[PDB]
Amino acid sequence: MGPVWRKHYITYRINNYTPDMNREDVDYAIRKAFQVWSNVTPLKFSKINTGMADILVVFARGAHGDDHAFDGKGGILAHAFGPGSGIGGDAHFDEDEFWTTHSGGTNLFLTAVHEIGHSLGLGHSSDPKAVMFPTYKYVDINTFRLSADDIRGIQSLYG
Ligand SMILES: CCN1/C(=C/C/C=C\C=C2/N(CCCCC(=O)NCCCOCCOCCOCCCNC(=O)[C@H](CCC(=O)O)NC(=O)[C@H](CCC(=O)O)NC(=O)[C@H](Cc3cc(-c4ccc(-c5cccc(Cl)c5)cc4)no3)CP(=O)(O)c3ccc(Br)cc3)c3ccc4c(S(=O)(=O)O)cc(S(=O)(=O)O)cc4c3C2(C)C)C(C)(C)c2c1ccc1c(S(=O)(=O)O)cc(S(=O)(=O)O)cc21
Ligand SMILES: [Ca+2]
Ligand SMILES: [Ca+2]
Ligand SMILES: [Ca+2]
Ligand SMILES: [Zn+2]
Ligand SMILES: [Zn+2]
Repeated sequence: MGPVWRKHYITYRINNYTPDMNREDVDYAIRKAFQVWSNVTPLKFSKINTGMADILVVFARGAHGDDHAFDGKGGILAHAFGPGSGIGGDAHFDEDEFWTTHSGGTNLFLTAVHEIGHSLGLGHSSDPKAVMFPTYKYVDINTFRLSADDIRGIQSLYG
């Protein structure tokens, strides 16, 4: 196994909000993202408004404090760090993208599910149906199901 959280109670905090979407939409998209993984694991995710949280959600552009700079609109949409203290577990989203709640631009919910998967310690899949497939794909939020590979992967880490 790579790094895994050694606790089932995992907190998260949204450090800043993208101006592309309204604030509640970002809150909703992120909350549903964690719930996707919560549905198939013994993991419980709780939101923190102020203070220390395991998983920090950040919207930034270009070079932004870590050794992994973003590249403007297109290309890399986001990245996340594996489980661990400090920057570990944190998920950063490229602000040069246009985040949406739909098919247009880049869907935040889908990207968040993928990144949180990284935050939980998952690698990539070669299954085009898997959410941990390396490249983005849009699918209606309610024709959406976790692939068997995603579920097998995450259950091998927790439970
Ligand atoms: C309407 C519709 N429809 C339909 C539908 C259906 C649906 C569904 C189904 C299903 N499912 C679900 C899921 C899956 C599905 C599928 O498959 N789908 C497919 C689709 C396809 O489409 C096509 C098109 O495409 C497009 C795409 O585009 C996009 C692009 C982009 N990309 C890129 O490239 C980017 C950029 C962009 C710009 O430029 O801007 N980039 C990227 O991405 C990067 C890369 C770069 C490089 O590398 O260089 N990357 C990044 O960014 C990263 C981050 C991220 C990621 C992400 C993501 C990922 C992934 C994803 C996904 C995928 C897939 C899926 C999903 Cl859900 C998700 C997402 C996202 N984000 O972000 C970076 P990173 O990684 O972080 C990194 C960083 C740094 C470093 Br140093 C490292 C790293 C399903 C499922 C499942 C299943 C199964 S299982 O077992 O598996 O569970 C099974 C089955 S079976 O059958 O076999 O049993 C199944 C399944 C499933 C199904 C299939 C069911 C239909 C219904 C079909 C229809 C429709 C419509 C219509 C119709 C008709 S009509 O006539 O009307 O027309 C008809 C019909 S019939 O048939 O009835 O006839 C139908 C229909
Ligand atoms: Ca980019
Ligand atoms: Ca962290
Ligand atoms: Ca933006
Ligand atoms: Zn970053
Ligand atoms: Zn990935």
